[PDB]
Amino acid sequence: GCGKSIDDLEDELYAQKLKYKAISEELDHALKDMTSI
Amino acid sequence: GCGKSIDDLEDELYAQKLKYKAISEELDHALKDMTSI
Repeated sequence: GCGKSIDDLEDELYAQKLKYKAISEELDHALKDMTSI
Repeated sequence: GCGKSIDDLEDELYAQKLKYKAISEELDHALKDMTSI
């Protein structure tokens, strides 16, 4: 075992990862779209 | 934190959470602050 719920951890984690990259991207792109005025 | 490499998991997790909301907001605000320049 781990301690409580590690499984759901890796799950929510991985998801948070793809969300962290999708967000980080959409973010940089969100600003890139506006270019450095 | 389990007993392998979950620690960094829970860390990156909770971080990804506060970072997810901090990014989401900082993002919207990042653009809101930018506005159609």
